[PDB]
Parts: sequence; C-alpha cells; structure tokens
Amino acid sequence: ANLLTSLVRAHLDSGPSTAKLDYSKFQELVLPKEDAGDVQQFYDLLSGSLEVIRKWAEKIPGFAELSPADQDLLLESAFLELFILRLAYRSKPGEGKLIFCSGLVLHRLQCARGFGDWIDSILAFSRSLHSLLVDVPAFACLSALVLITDRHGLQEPRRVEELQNRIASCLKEHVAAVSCLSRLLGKLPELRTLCTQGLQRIFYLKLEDLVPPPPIIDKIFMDTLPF
Repeated sequence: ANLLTSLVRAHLDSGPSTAKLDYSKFQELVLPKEDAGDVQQFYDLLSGSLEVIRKWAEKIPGFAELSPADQDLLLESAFLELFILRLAYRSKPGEGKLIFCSGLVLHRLQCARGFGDWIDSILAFSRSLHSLLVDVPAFACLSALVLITDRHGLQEPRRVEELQNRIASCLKEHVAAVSCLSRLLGKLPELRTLCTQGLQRIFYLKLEDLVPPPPIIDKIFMDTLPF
C-alpha cells in the first residue's frame, strides 16, 4: 500500500501547522538550578504529547488490530523515544529552537533548567537527524517503527513483528523509489540511548521532588524500569 500514504497522513495530522506556530512565549535571552516552575513546565511539555501520540498510533494501519494490552505496552514503552524523535525532527537545532507538538515554540535556554543536560543531547540528535535530510515519508515510517517494535511482555510478538516487517518494507521501497537506509535506521539505537537519559532525568526530579510527576508519566516511568 498506500500504507505509505496512511502513514504520511497520520504523521502530518499529528503536529502543528507551520501557520499554527505559537511564538508568544519565545524569548532568546534569559534574565538572568531548577525551581518548581521549570519542573512543572517539563512535565507539561511531556504531557502534551501523550494524547497526540496515542491518536497518531491509532491511525497506523494494523496498530488498532493488535491486542489492546499490546497496544498499551507498545505506546508506553515507546513514548519517550517518540517524544524525542518527533521533537528532534520538528525543531530547528541551528537556532536552538524547540518546537513542541502544540505549536508552542521555546528557546533551548527556556527549557534547560527543567530538562537538564538532556536537552543538549536532544539538540545534538536533532542536528544529526537534520543532516540525513529524512523526507516526510521516510520519517512517517521511521517513527512508526520506533512504536511497532519488539518489547518484553507482548502477548502476540509475531503479529507485532509482521506489522513491523510491513512498515520496514514500505520504507525500504520508498527509499529506492527515490546505505542510506541502514544509515537511517541506525538512528533508532541512538534514540534508545537518549530515552535512557530521559528516564535518568525523571529519576532525579522524583528524587528531588519539587513537583511530582503526573500519574500517567509516573506510570510510564515505573513500568519501563526493568527492575
């Protein structure tokens, strides 16, 4: 298919229109470590992608045909990595500009306190991703592949594999219709590492306990700790 087309439409609909960007809070300069407002903003930014990613996923053909327990596991396990990857692709690392799925635009310095060093690691991944010049159809497949992947505790792991195989096929085909490929999906391993830095940041913040995580983020955190 045609799957490609559904994948592209799912992606485009899950993000702001360039016309939809909000720069009312954007400030490149900052007068002059984290306080409770930085922490609450960190949780709010994360939180805003929760509903968005879920709706995006439901539009990936075959995802809603996975068991509902496998759907939830897949979503929870991939959430950070998806948040990071969609953010890296959407943002403008050359200007330190972060663009969130709501359309809100923030400078790196405005998020640094809440995010810690992770934001710099994310911006480094974003420059690298931008160097590959991943076109929208390739990215629509790649982001899907982050979600539809093997995980521990899947009820029907072969079906997840089948759907993954379908999306990988579609991607590889689109790449021909235009080495590059292996380069492209070598990004997925780096993405997992960045997910780890995110879990590390949430741990520190829970440790610190200025503002507690909201229940859904907290659950993602606890569920994804292999111990």
